[PDB]
Amino acid sequence: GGDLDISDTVGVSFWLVTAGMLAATVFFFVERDQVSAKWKTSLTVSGLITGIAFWHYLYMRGVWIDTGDTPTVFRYINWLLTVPLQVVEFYLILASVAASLFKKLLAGSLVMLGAGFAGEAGLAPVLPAFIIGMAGWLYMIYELYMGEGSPAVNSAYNAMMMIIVVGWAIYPAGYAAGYLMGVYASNLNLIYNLADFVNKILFGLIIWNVAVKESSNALEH
Amino acid sequence: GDLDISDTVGVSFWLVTAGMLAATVFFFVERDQVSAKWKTSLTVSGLITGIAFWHYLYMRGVWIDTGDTPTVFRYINWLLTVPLQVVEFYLILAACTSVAASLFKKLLAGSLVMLGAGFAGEAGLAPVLPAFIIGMAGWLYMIYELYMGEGKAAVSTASPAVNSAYNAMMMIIVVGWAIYPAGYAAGYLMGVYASNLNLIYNLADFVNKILFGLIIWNVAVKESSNALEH
Amino acid sequence: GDLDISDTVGVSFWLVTAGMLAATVFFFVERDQVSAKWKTSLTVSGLITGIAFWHYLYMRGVWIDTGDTPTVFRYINWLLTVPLQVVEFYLILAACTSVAASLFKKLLAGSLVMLGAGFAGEAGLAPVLPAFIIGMAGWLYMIYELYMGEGKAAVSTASPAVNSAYNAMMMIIVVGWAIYPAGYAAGYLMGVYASNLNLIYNLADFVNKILFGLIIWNVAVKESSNALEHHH
Amino acid sequence: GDLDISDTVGVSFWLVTAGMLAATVFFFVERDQVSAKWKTSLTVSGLITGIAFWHYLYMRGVWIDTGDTPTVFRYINWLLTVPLQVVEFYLILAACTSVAASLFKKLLAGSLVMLGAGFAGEAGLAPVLPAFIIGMAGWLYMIYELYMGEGKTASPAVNSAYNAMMMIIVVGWAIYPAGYAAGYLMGGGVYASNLNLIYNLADFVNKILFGLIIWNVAVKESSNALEH
Amino acid sequence: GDLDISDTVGVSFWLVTAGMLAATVFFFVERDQVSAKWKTSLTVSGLITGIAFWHYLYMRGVWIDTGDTPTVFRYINWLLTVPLQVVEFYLILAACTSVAASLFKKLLAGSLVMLGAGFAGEAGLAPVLPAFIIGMAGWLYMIYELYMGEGKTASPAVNSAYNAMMMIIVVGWAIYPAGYAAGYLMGVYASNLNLIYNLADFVNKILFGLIIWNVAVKESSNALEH
Ligand SMILES: *C/C=C(C)/C=C/C=C(C)/C=C/C1=C(C)CCCC1(C)C
Ligand SMILES: *C/C=C(C)/C=C/C=C(C)/C=C/C1=C(C)CCCC1(C)C
Ligand SMILES: *C/C=C(C)/C=C/C=C(C)/C=C/C1=C(C)CCCC1(C)C
Ligand SMILES: *C/C=C(C)/C=C/C=C(C)/C=C/C1=C(C)CCCC1(C)C
Ligand SMILES: *C/C=C(C)/C=C/C=C(C)/C=C/C1=C(C)CCCC1(C)C
Repeated sequence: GGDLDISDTVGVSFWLVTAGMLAATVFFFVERDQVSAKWKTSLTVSGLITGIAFWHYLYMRGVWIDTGDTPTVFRYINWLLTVPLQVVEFYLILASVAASLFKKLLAGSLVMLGAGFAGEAGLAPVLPAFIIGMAGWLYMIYELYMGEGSPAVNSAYNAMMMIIVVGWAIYPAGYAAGYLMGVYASNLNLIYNLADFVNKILFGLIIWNVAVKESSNALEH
Repeated sequence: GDLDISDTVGVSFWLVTAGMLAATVFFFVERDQVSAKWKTSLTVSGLITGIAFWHYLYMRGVWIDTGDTPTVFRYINWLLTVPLQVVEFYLILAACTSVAASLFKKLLAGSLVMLGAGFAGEAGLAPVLPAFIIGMAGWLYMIYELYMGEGKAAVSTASPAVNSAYNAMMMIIVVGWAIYPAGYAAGYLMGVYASNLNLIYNLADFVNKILFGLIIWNVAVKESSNALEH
Repeated sequence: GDLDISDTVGVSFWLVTAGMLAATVFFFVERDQVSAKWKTSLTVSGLITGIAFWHYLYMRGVWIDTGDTPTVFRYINWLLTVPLQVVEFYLILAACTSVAASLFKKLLAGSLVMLGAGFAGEAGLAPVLPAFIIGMAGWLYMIYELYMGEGKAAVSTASPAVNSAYNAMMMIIVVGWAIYPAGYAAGYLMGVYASNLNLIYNLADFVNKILFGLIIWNVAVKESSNALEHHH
Repeated sequence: GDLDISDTVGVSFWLVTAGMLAATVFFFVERDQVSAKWKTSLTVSGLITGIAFWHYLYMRGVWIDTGDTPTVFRYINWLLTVPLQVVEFYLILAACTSVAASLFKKLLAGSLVMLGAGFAGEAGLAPVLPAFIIGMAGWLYMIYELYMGEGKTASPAVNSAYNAMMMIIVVGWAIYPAGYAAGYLMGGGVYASNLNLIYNLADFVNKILFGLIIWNVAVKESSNALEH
Repeated sequence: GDLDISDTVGVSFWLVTAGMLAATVFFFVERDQVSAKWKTSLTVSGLITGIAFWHYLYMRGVWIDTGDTPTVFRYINWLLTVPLQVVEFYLILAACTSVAASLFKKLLAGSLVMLGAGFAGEAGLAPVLPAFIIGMAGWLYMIYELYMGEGKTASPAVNSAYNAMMMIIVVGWAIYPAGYAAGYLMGVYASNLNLIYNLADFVNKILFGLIIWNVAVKESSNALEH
């Protein structure tokens, strides 16, 4: 019944990103009619990612406010549901040898989240778990750069390259800051929240920008 | 607060509820990536996943409040969605043989018996093994009538798309649907293993409601896009 | 807790609540499969199931919380929805005759006499038998106008597809609708059996509101399809 | 608990609430049945009816809960919807007269005097007779400006929509001051039942039915203009 | 109970909440009344009012359970909304200059200094006058960059939407500092503050969003004769 606790920096970013995702989810669904059939399914999936995110952010934030405990299970369940979706996006803008890419990328992301989970969950020591984490991460990055092998599809893929490399780096940076020093619960949750924001929203926005440029270029011809 | 990952059925319920909700949204929104011929399939898919969603919230509620198996919601959900899947089957069958309406009635009859028997088992309104067998009768009657009884009238190869669909519906009613009796056996024919029951029931709905849905959407999008040259 | 299987009236309420939800969605979405001629009819069918949904939620609430028959919720729900079905005749007949509004008025007055007499009986405002009779009178006056009165005049000047719609709709009011007075009869004219009464009413609501919508859906999807072919 | 049929007013709220819900969906969904000329006006018809729905839920809570007139919810709802109604009036004048801009401003001025007055009367901030009389003055001021003053047609739909407007702001709108008379100016305790039953009728007529008329006109012009 | 009318700001919150509910609906629904060209602009417009709506609902529970100014919910709304308003300024700006992305960043920094200052004052994190001066400075730095800095015209709809931006950020936004002045710089006057912030949200989100709607439907209708 009161105002937000400004002293609760973690409750505030939980709030902001909740909203971020809801705005996002709406933006992506409604803007579908400013891209052609070529791009529309991409946009749907962007919306599902941000929308599924939104519901768990609701649920995570309440867990903070009622207990101040880190919502690890809610956080990885969210990632378990959205990462594959982000990876389907890759397959989707390639549909070459794209179904093998999909299967490899998926298995490696499931490894990255299983490793990471086991650590935060106390099912494995914290540093080895991180390493297997990175293994599956870097294994994904490897198959994009080294593995395989229109101008719109290019600028679309390139941006995906960057986000998996540069963007995604915030998450293992978050895991590190929380568990790999001196648990640093606040720092973790801020970096994860910050990571979810950049990666689920900016990713969807890049697709959108490309889709709209292209849908517009094609509409004169 | 946090999900209790020790609650494996707990988690499974959460995952599938999300999948049904996401899939529901995906079937409805994507109606516009397919032609008039396919849109109603998308609607029915979305409806099937929609009803599942609301019943999955309820089913999780009971599992978590009490740790009992939500048999009634489970079977109520099936009662509502199985007929609609059978309708999806009829839609496909109407494209490729002039015997589709008769079949719809038989499938429906099969499906009601399958479910009524199964329910008797779990509700303890009849012994588990006879009930299973009777239910299996219903299931197989459907498979029979579809491929060896009246369904013995010709398929049509005319449309490669409708072939794809026809093949999917087969895979699902033969292979797909087989996951549910697996669940029942595992829960009731060993020596009640509540977890295994629900874990497998939950995987089956995922496969049979979402994955079936997606295969139809794929075929639908592919045929709709090809058509757009001609 | 799990739905109580042993409360079968409760389960029927759940089932129809869901059916109503589902059909509501189905009619609204499916409007993009019909031409401008039929779209509003599907908007109206959607509203019927939509109002029914909301009202089925309170009706169920009531039964499960107290065990009483939601008689006012029921009649109020029918009062809001019956006139929208009747509008449906006006909608599909408005272009091809001027008597559409005359008919409509007649059908409505029939429908209100029918509903009012039923309520009176079930609410204890009149004996159950006399109410049932005046109720039936109302119902039968609707069927008269539909078969051999103003409704017969108005449908002659009409296309095949509007004819297939009209007749299908009329037949649902002859045979489909009979489940309702049957339910009343089951409840109030025997040696009150609330269980049989809410069971049959539930069944009646399920069948009639969905099927009426599906008929209009079916004709329209067919006429609309045919119309895009014979103009291309 | 089943609805209480003896609560006439509480049944009245239930029904109208339900009508507003229905109507909001109707007007929004139906926009694809009208041409660009008419869509926004259907949108405004959904907003009025949508905003009325939410307030009717609240209005009925208050009645069921306390048995008292929900005056503030009533006038707040009217505060939000009446300018929207006056917006729909302006759009119609936009196609007709050549000075819709000024009329709108004047019509908006009347409506606010009207509601202000009405509210003072009911909230007990002013005697109920002068309150009524000032209220009436505002209303009549709007009517004057439409028929005799600054409001003094080359299309059949604009002709129907303009006339629809000219009729409703008199015969339709007249139900409200009637209901206020009924409630405060007959046996001066207050007659809450009559007051609320009559407003509930008036919101019904003026939000839903008048909305159905614009829909009807629009669905006709659009389909006719669809050839050629 | 009936809504409490003695509580003026109480019903001010009620009214504006509702305006945002309605305007959100207006702007999405009316997208089919404008061309691709304007569609995104309206989306950003409903987003602004949608977020606001959800925040006002919360703001109003706070005023009512406690009678306290909901400073946190308010500035949290602005943090979400203002950047979104600045992206609408960028789309308008891209159409009438080569320099629009450099402007988006300067205006966004401008706007965050504007908001953090104000918050610091209201939150009690910093004396109320020097935060006001710093906050003004972020605003005026935006106005500087637009008028007489790196902002120095195409079709008549682009010029309309341009001019609306140039007016709102001067006269429209001005209503916000006026409220803070009214509340913290006179002798905390919490009613006038909240009444004026409510009016400012109404003008700059609903009214300004409405101006853009207007430009877009006309231009969308004109261009349609070809
Ligand atoms: C929508 C969420 C996304 C795209 C999440 C991506 C998360 C990662 C790439 C996490 C990576 C991690 C490591 C590479 C090492 C340790 C465990 C992590 C999970 C946090
Ligand atoms: C959406 C739900 C669907 C398509 C469910 C299908 C369920 C079955 C095919 C269940 C079959 C069963 C048997 C064949 C044996 C006895 C009872 C069963 C229900 C588990
Ligand atoms: C959507 C609901 C509908 C169309 C309900 C229709 C109900 C009737 C036609 C009821 C008829 C009755 C009689 C003819 C006898 C008196 C009692 C009845 C009301 C249930
Ligand atoms: C959607 C509601 C509308 C368009 C309501 C209109 C209400 C009025 C025009 C009420 C008028 C009254 C007077 C003219 C006399 C004083 C009392 C009244 C306010 C109720
Ligand atoms: C949707 C909300 C908007 C556009 C809010 C804008 C708010 C401002 C421009 C506030 C400005 C202020 C100053 C310029 C001085 C410092 C204190 C203020 C923050 C309230």
